[PDB]
Amino acid sequence: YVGVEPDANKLGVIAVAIEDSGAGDITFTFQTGTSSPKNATKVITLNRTADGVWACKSTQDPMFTPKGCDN
Amino acid sequence: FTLIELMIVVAIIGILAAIAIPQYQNYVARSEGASALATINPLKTTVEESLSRGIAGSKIKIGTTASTATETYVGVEPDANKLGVIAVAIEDSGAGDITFTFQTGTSSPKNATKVITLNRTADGVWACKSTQDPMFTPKGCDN
Amino acid sequence: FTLIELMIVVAIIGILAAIAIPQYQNYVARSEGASALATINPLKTTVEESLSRGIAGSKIKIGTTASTATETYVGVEPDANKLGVIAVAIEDSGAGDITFTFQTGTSSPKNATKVITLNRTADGVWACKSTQDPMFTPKGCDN
Amino acid sequence: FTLIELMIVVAIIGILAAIAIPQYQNYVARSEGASALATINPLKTTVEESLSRGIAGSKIKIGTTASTATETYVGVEPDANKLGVIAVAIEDSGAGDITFTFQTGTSSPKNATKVITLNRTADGVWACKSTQDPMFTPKGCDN
Repeated sequence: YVGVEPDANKLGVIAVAIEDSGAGDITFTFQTGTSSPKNATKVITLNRTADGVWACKSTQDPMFTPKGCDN
Repeated sequence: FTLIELMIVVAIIGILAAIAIPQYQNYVARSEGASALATINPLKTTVEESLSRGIAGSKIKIGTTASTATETYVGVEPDANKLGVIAVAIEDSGAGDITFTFQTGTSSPKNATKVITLNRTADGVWACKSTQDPMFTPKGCDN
Repeated sequence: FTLIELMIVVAIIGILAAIAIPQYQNYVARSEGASALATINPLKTTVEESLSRGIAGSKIKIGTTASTATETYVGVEPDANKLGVIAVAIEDSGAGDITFTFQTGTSSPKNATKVITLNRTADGVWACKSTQDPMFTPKGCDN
Repeated sequence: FTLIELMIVVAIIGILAAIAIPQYQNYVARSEGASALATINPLKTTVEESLSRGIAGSKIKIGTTASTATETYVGVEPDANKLGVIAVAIEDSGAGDITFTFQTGTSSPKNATKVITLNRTADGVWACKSTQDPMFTPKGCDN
């Protein structure tokens, strides 16, 4: 267990879904009512392939997307 | 506290993130293969020596039980290496193989359920065969 | 300075907080276990070699004192690793164990007062036993 | 989050970097040379024994084919060691050499395309010659 609650960050919940093959993603979905309207219902995904390659994908606006995460 | 102070902090937080994380499961898989090969390699000496002294191939087992004049034990448990179990199956003719099968739950997903086989023919020729990926296969073992 | 400026700063301060901090003591405990095992693992070679050359088991001690033809010292202090002390107690028959006991005040609370034992039987069979938690126990050591 | 917190993190990141990495290819080259020499060293026993029993030098080959009363095989594949291939070329007069040529794609760049030769004269004198660098040349082999 990662040691934190899904709602530890009030901005949104965190979901960890890793398959048995090693492929999976870690998502942070901003929730309406606790996040700014621009970032509401946006997802930041840390996708991991079965080969162990980590990539960051974000559905936010390109201006608001943090560095190192593709949009 | 000023907004420029906090915006600089946010910018440095973003810069300190985005650090690219290279692949690392290949290193773990290669180390697991090397560890398995180094675990089952000395068992070749035990089998060959026992066959040289006349001990029957069916009497060469794996375990910590004290080896007698007629029975030989390799001196290690089958699960001594947590990566997988070790099986020794030598026939009376001298033909046999030593296998290291990685077990799910204690080995990396790439190497899970893979077998490294040290096949011995009846003529005394030793060969190493591995079912892992060619990149993860240790040197000296055919794939 | 405007109140909207300061309220935006307060909001960004709150947002920059609330960053979830995952568990980290497990990593420290696992690293401590690995370090202890790597510290006491080479001592197996010293004991086995000294027993092979005929040096009495009671003469195999731990310390930096120059080993003579009859006495053997592992070459490291008992407190060489600050995590805990190392004790070598080999009987004359060849049976003995090498223990690494973590000491309170220099080791993590999870691993404190835990012992990693490399037990050797009179028949020359080496086994690793650890009293730590099963999650923190290094591979190859039974719990 | 404060700017002093982040600047301390940046400073510790910089300090944790800058760790000098010493040379390591020399170790790999030396280990490769030692492994090659240990691979081709036992083949001296096979050639000498076969010549002593009267087997023709041209009949001493390398492979896992079952050796007959007239033909002798060393029992290993030419590519048994992934570092390079092994070639046995003994003349009928007894003169010959055993070569280990490192192959590009499986050996370190320093040792690539280098040959370790165990030359045998017609008088039965064994000598080791290596084309590697003098630092990487294993002991007992002239450069």
